[PDB]
Amino acid sequence: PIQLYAIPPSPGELYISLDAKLRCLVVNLPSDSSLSVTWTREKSGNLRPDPMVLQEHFNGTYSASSAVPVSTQDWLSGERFTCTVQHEELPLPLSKSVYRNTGPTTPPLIYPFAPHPEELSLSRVTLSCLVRGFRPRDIEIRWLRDHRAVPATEFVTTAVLPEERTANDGDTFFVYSKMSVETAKWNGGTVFACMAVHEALPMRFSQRTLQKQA
Amino acid sequence: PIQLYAIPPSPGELYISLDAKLRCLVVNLPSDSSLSVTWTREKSGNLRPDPMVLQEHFNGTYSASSAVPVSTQDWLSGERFTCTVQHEELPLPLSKSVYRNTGPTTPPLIYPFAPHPEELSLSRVTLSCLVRGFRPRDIEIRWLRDHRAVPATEFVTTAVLPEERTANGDGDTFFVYSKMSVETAKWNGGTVFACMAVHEALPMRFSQRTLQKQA
Ligand SMILES: *[C@@H]1O[C@H](CO)[C@@H](O[C@@H]2O[C@H](CO)[C@@H](O[C@@H]3O[C@H](CO)[C@@H](O)[C@H](O)[C@@H]3O)[C@H](O)[C@H]2NC(C)=O)[C@H](O)[C@H]1NC(C)=O
Ligand SMILES: *[C@H]1O[C@H](CO)[C@@H](O[C@@H]2O[C@H](CO)[C@@H](O[C@@H]3O[C@H](CO)[C@@H](O)[C@H](O)[C@@H]3O)[C@H](O)[C@H]2NC(C)=O)[C@H](O)[C@H]1NC(C)=O
Repeated sequence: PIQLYAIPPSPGELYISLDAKLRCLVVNLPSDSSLSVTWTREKSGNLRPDPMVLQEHFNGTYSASSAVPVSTQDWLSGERFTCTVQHEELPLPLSKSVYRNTGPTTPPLIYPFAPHPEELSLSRVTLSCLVRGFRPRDIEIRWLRDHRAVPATEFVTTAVLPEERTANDGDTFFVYSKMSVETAKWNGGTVFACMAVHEALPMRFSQRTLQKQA
Repeated sequence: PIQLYAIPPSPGELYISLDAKLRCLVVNLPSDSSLSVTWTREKSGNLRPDPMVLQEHFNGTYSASSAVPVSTQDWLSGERFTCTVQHEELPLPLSKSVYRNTGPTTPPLIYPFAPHPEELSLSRVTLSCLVRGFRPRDIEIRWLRDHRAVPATEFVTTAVLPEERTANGDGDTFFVYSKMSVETAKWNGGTVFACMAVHEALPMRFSQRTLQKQA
């Protein structure tokens, strides 16, 4: 029942910090008996994977994870990266590939919402952002407050879903993100921003500002 | 890998249509050979399961589902219900339990959003609803248009999540977001829409907010 997954980097690590890693996860290993996880890149050059990590599980199994740095330029070029697992119980090696989307691509539309008027009596108000119409589904949302990054613990973003069949090359997707802010700060004119990070955007990210209107 | 899932009744079934059912889903069945799905409860009383339903799939496997009517009162009571599956490939019976969360409750707050002004030049606009601040996490969202029900295929609601710690919210409060794309002409023409939340903590177990284009 050995399963192998090749996990793509997050849009944030690819397009904001440019320090992305590919990750390979192997599950349901009966042991590390002749276990090996190896990476291959399609083009000339080398890869330098991090040390592989073995975890024990309560269900009596083992999992192995291996991460490898990938440059954003290499990712964007369309290069394919392949992880392969060998094991005593594996008659044939298992491989999975990961690479930048080659299917249809469509940039996200970003719609910021100010607090509902009925929230303004409360000590905190909700700023939110609908991001929709995009392909592929991989997207990251970040927030800024007075031009500085907001910690992830201070907002929440919904898991990406296909849009309803009426909303519009296949499904498009959407996410919604919201951030509770102090009412005094909102009323004070602080500028906030919701940022989408997505491969189909001109510069790979775009932001829309929110600020109280006079 | 035969798997078993126990599925609670929805708030709509519990409070609106009053036809709640517990459901059991078995996946990856190689066959119906010696298949049996049985239910048990905690209090004295005979459960009356619906007949089992089987489906053959393209991936070669079979799935089975079993539904059992449950009264809203019995569900709200916190009684635990268990579905058990036996099959020739199972050395021992497989079981899962389902029951209501009986912790503290808090009613949702519903905030409807008209289309962003930038959407009005498109052929469709998005109506949406943020529903937040509630406990427990079980909730159902429905939409109406001119007092008529909108089919579930015409809108999407996000999977419920805990709110961020600053929200702030007992323990965690939860939120969902629901949106419905409508023809811009229907919005501009003055149709009255409504987003409705069904939740156990509301006085009448539901509440709604209307959305209509303003002058
Ligand atoms: C035994 O117990 C472990 C407990 O974790 C199970 O491993 C989990 O297996 C699932 C898939 O079967 C993994 O989900 C995967 O998540 C990645 C993203 O992280 C996603 O890309 C894949 O689609 C996949 O769904 C999960 O990560 C993994 N948990 C960990 C941390 O290793 C295992 O399945 C159990 N085996 C049995 C049958 O008892
Ligand atoms: C072969 O195809 C069938 C049908 O697509 C697959 O059956 C499905 O299996 C998944 C889980 O692996 C089920 O998802 C479950 O959905 C319930 C809905 O309440 C959810 O609560 C659970 O958390 C779970 O994720 C899915 O319902 C089930 N059947 C259907 C109708 O899709 C099956 O997995 C495939 N088998 C293999 C091994 O290829």
